[PDB]
Amino acid sequence: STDIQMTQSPSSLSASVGDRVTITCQASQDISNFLIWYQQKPGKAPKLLIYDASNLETGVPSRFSGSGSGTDFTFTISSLQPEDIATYYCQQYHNLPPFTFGPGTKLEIKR
Amino acid sequence: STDIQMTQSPSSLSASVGDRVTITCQASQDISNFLIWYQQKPGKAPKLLIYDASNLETGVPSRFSGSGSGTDFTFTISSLQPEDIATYYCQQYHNLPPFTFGPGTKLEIKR
Ligand SMILES: [Zn+2]
Ligand SMILES: [Zn+2]
Ligand SMILES: [Zn+2]
Ligand SMILES: [Zn+2]
Ligand SMILES: [Zn+2]
Ligand SMILES: [Zn+2]
Repeated sequence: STDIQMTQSPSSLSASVGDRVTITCQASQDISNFLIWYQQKPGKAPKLLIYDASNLETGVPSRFSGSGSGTDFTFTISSLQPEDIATYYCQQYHNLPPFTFGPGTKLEIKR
Repeated sequence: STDIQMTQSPSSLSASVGDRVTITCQASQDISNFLIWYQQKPGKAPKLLIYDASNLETGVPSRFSGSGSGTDFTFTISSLQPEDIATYYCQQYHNLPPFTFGPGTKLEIKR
């Protein structure tokens, strides 16, 4: 398919350390499991956490996970840590460029 | 290949309006022409400018161009404009995830 739109919700949220947080990402058309999740902090490139929708990238903490296939996807942090403050993006790569990005979800955590 | 490292230079730069600006990207292994260039504005998702190394995305200003194939790539702004302030990333997609990002080039204008 072409002209695929990616959406994310919430656009921003605040939580507390130890909380379980789940954010969502939707593709306007089916993209199977070709969905990546990034974590981006200030002054750094997006960091790969999840690929193929649910595959945890090597080295990434196990408190991160993803699920979904088709159009609806989720990303979960099982127990928040202060360093998890970041913007989280989803990206589809079902076929060819563009590998459309979601608008991102900005997570804050109380200190 | 696997475990491909992407590098970028400069990591940041300041230039003047009208300047011709060239930034570079390297792949630790042969990625052919599977190389994308993004422009990321503060708080926003990365915007596609160039794909397949040298193909200018529809709507993207002509002052942007990309070249290179294999392991070295260049992104050029023929005439720097005030609206070009952003961080620029390259991304490889030669085969499977990770679609490795370069660490980015932060561009600012000296006015
Ligand atoms: Zn398609
Ligand atoms: Zn791997
Ligand atoms: Zn390979
Ligand atoms: Zn090859
Ligand atoms: Zn080659
Ligand atoms: Zn080289």
